[PDB]
Amino acid sequence: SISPRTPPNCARCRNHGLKITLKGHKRYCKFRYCTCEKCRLTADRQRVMALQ
Ligand SMILES: [Zn+2]
Ligand SMILES: [Zn+2]
Repeated sequence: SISPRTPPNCARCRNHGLKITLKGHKRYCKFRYCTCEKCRLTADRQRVMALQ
């Protein structure tokens, strides 16, 4: 693996106040597909389209 530094807990569900540890989760994230502006802002934090 080239990413041994995984993020703690799932961020999709913390947006609402969830903490599952993201261990074998994602599909288990009640927010796995949420769309609120805190779940989109999250996926946005990881993706990078412009640098400053
Ligand atoms: Zn989650
Ligand atoms: Zn959300």
